[PDB]
Amino acid sequence: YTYDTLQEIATYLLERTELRPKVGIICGSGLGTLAEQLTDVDSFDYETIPHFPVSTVAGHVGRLVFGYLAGVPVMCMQGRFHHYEGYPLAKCAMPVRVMHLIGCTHLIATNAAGGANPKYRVGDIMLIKDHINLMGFAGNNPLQGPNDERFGPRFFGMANTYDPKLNQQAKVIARQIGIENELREGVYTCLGGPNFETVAEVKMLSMLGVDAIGMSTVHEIITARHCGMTCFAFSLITNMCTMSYEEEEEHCHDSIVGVGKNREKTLGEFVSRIVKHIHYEA
Amino acid sequence: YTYDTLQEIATYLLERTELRPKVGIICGSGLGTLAEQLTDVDSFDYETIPHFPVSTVAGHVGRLVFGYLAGVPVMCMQGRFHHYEGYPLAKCAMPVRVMHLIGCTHLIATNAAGGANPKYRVGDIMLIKDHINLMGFAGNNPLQGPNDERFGPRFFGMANTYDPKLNQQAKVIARQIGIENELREGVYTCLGGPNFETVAEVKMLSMLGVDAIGMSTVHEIITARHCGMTCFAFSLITNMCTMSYEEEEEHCHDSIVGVGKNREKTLGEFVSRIVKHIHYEA
Amino acid sequence: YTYDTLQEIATYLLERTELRPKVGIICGSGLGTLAEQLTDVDSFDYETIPHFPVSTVAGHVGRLVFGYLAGVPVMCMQGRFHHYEGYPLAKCAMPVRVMHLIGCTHLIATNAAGGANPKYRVGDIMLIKDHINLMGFAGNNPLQGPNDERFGPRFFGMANTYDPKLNQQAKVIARQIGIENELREGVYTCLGGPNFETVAEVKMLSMLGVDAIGMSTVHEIITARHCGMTCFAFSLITNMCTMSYEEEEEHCHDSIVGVGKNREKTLGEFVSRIVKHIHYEA
Ligand SMILES: O=c1[nH]cnc2c(C[N@@H+]3C[C@H](CO)[C@@H](O)C3)c[nH]c12
Ligand SMILES: O=c1[nH]cnc2c(C[N@@H+]3C[C@H](CO)[C@@H](O)C3)c[nH]c12
Ligand SMILES: O=c1[nH]cnc2c(C[N@@H+]3C[C@H](CO)[C@@H](O)C3)c[nH]c12
Repeated sequence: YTYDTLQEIATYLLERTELRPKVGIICGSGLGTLAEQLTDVDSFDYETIPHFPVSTVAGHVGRLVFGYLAGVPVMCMQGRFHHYEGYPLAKCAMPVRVMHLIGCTHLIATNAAGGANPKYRVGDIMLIKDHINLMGFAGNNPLQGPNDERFGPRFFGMANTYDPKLNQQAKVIARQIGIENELREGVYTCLGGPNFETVAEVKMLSMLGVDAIGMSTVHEIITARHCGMTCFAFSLITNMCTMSYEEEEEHCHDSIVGVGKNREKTLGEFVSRIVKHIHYEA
Repeated sequence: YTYDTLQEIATYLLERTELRPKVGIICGSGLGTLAEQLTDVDSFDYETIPHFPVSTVAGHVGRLVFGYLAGVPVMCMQGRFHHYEGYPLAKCAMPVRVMHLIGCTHLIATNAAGGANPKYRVGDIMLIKDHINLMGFAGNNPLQGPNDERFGPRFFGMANTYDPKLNQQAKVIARQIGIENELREGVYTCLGGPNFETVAEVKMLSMLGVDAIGMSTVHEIITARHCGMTCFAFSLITNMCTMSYEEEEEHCHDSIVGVGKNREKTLGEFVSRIVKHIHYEA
Repeated sequence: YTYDTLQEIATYLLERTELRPKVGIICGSGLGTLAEQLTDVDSFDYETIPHFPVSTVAGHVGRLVFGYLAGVPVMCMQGRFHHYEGYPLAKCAMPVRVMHLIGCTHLIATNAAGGANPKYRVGDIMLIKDHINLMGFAGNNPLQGPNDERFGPRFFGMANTYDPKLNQQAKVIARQIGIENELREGVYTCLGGPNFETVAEVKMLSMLGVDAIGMSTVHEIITARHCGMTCFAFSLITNMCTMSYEEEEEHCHDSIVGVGKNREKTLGEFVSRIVKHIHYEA
């Protein structure tokens, strides 16, 4: 994906919707119903958009929806792309660069995750304060290759990547809507997958300071920071990681999506208030 | 590798052998003599099987041996494929899909490993109870890409991957044949190699909970679990990891292969009786 | 990059300089002025060398300089190649195989790094005593693929990779030139980049025993060891890693390169005394 190609995707969309969102939202496993709450919608199935990858995972509808979320224009990825589907991280992160070119100044990244922190409960929302990019340590980063200064600088720091003020405002909101007890804040990691983690892997990740284990988001976030966007992200805790050889393990994708589906009203209200906050501060 | 190509390999072999084994065995460095103890054998050089990779590593003979191991039909990879040879993990693990299509319900994977646990000794057999897939964390996984459901599900859990009942029976067997003082049980990891680990690496890997350090196996067993195969695995400790800047280090592939070669009797007997337990249990 | 191609490159240079150096030097970020202290130079822009990558990083000049360092013939990479540029590790490390083919017995690898050890100070030189190759754990190694025995063995051990005796002489030189308090010794790791590390990543890397965090060197050293070369390496600490969500982060490539430029006299004297030691001892 060159700059020119990405700008063709952006123009393609800007000619076909009048909406000019300042916020992009990526909906993960069981979070796709965020997109169903928008009004005055212009919708584009991924398989119809030039150069666009398709979502092959169940519960990822595969649709870019422009609409109003409680009156605020947003761009919504209803469905994400994952490295385990065979997509390089630059390709999974490509919509973030499209968002940036469309004029989004903010990225809200959303995902399902397993709770490696044993104090978490299924159904909790964990604010991502930080991440550990293991893929990146190994050389697998979406920014590898020639750098285009029209997007951003060759090198950049990660301080405040997960915006501290939006994280603090999300705590204020959680308490307004009565979900503070189901609200966490901690560290996310993105692993290859598609298999889930062994007991030894979960022990190692957790001792290194990981609270939530998923398979996305980090490379999306790094692409967003590269081009100057403000990021906010959260994990819905859809299952607890297996902590012992003694525990019965029942990890199931359908149940994992189910967790989010059953919380669609609360998630929608939560994201809706975050977006409201971003809009009024601007 | 498509399901159709793999089925073609399976059909090619099944047309050239009368044997219908329920157990695939993979022999690692110094374990190649397991194949030599089979009776009434149909043997296939890797060079001659369609689409098959070749063993380039010393002590890896490079042939697929169907035969009887104490009267039980087995198929045996005499020599394996390593990622450091330049094969993608899916290519290294492809024989597991062939075993499955042939009708193997069980995979026994064997390997050489450096002992990172300083309680171990050269010549110990360490039952693999669990692994840590650092390659998979970084996105290097044999299941990356489109998922064929004729093999297995998109996602799956890792609990009980190294079958607990078979590890238990291996402890029983170790007692029967006098080797309980050379029998450990612990956590394996598969590194890229082909260089051996530095002192700082070994310390980091111990602290994360690794007992045995190798360069194979993990993706073979991930491929088997995806197929729904039951897995049993062990490492022969062929050398102790260097643990200080003061220890003299003498890691040598020829010596490493020799550790297994000098234990062929015991290894054959140990593996033969696990296979026997599997046969009797169906 | 085959042996024959590498010999093409070696022969190309050997035809165009009469210098026969025994020591190769790679200059990293802020260390390029080392090449400027050479006398009687034959200089080659990377652009003009057959099959050579080019340096795209600010402050990496991109010239191979054959010259005298205080009377000792050296071969000096003024600027290097990084994986985040899009170069595979074997391509970043390729100039090390050329140095060997030319007759270099020693590699001096220098880099800039972030101080993860909080007792380090900006401007310190950390001798590399060891490294943790996280790229290699995942399978990203310059030696992956067929092995040519004309360079070295399939497998080899890492003990004393960073030469203990040269590290000892460095400590003696440090006191001779008045920089003993600014001399450290510890463990280096090579991350993919190009972004710098999160707070959570720096914490995890410290915990695992890393003192200095960089993006180069490790694969150059592994290639050198493969060839049988003696290796000496150090990091100039150009910035402290961010260790808290409360500190102000000002990671800047221009400043980083500036730390070395501001120390060119010292760096040159230090390196010049090491080469003088290698030369006398031989
Ligand atoms: O326990 C886990 N480990 C890794 N990822 C997840 C996720 C996140 N998603 C959900 C989905 C498979 O259910 C895949 O895209 C990763 C939920 N739970 C876990
Ligand atoms: O100390 C070790 N580190 C990593 N792997 C091994 C192995 C396993 N095999 C042995 C073989 C090189 O001797 C290569 O295929 C990996 C034995 N000892 C060690
Ligand atoms: O804090 C750090 N983290 C990772 N690498 C470096 C380096 C080494 N170089 C410097 C350069 C970016 O300034 C890139 O080539 C990596 C200096 N400081 C840091």
